[PDB]
Amino acid sequence: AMGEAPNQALLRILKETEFKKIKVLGSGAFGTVYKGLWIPEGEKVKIPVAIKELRTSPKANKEILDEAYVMASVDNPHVCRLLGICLTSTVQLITQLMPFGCLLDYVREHKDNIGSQYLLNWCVQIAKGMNYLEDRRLVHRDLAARNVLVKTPQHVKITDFGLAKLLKEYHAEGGKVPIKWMALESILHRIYTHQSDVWSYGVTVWELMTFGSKPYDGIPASEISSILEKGERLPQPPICTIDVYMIMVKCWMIDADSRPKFRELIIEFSKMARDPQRYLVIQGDERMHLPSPTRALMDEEDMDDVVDADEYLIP
Ligand SMILES: */C(=C\C(=O)N1CCC[C@]1(C)C#Cc1cnccc1[C@H]1NC2=C(C(=O)NCC2)[C@@H]1Nc1cccc(Cl)c1OC)CN(C)C
Ligand SMILES: [Cl-]
Ligand SMILES: [Cl-]
Repeated sequence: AMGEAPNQALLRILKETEFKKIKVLGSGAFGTVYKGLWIPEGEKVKIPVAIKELRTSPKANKEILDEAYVMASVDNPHVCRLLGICLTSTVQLITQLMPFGCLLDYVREHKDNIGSQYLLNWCVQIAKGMNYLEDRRLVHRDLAARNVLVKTPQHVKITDFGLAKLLKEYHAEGGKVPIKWMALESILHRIYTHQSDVWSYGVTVWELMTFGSKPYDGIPASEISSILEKGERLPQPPICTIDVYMIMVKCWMIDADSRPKFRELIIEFSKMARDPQRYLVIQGDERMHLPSPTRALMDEEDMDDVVDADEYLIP
């Protein structure tokens, strides 16, 4: 009779003249991502930003604006926030720059310097961001270590709302979908719920614990549903104690309602984060230390007025 409550999120249209120092950061199936500085006019601030483009066409602009709709409607420290959009021939999305990139690249590049505390804290933070999306009735549908960004080694956020839907279940209609992160009911019946996102969370945690191994490496996507139906799962990572591996296996149960809830994953990983060497066995753990605020990436002329997007709020 009333469906859902009104979505009073604000969508900010940002002037192209407010952006300086645009440089390409990287490209892929997600499109092209640039870095830059957003200098809102009449305000003495310089905000480091990332700008995404689907690498002009009508269908591309509709898809980027659905992602803008979802991201403008989310406000959580562990979820990427849309700062606004820029209306060039192709619509661009503006968000906070995450200078350490994605967690998939990060764990591969720094695998010898990552301790148990960081890994278990990232699990807590990803579960917090996903629990927030569940409170907002959003099913992400593309949770993976490539879609978790690193603001600092101590603070990660979930990104890429290209497949996200506002749901008891959601039913997809074709398109390319990442099979190796999907729950079995999603591969077979296109059923997507917060509990199918829990399965993707399990795979994401396995990616972190294996320092960026490819799930089911060398196995074609077409053979994954058969492997899962036979009861096969991703193997126990060498650093994982049975306590951590059991949590991953619970995420991959056939019965979606038997899987943990994101709020329970926050609790379990938070208890483990209090004594991280009891739960992850890493050769040379806790001597290693990754960077923290307490910004070389910035040019000297910008340093004084630089403000991170997390400290730039608007009424
Ligand atoms: C991931 C690597 C990775 O993402 N990299 C490494 C090279 C630079 C690039 C492409 C980046 C970035 C970046 C930086 N700051 C903030 C956001 C992003 C950004 N990266 C990705 C995003 C995404 O949506 N999909 C996946 C890659 C992402 N998001 C952005 C960017 C701009 C605006 C918006 Cl609103 C936003 O989020 C929607 C490793 N993978 C290649 C495996
Ligand atoms: Cl993929
Ligand atoms: Cl890869």
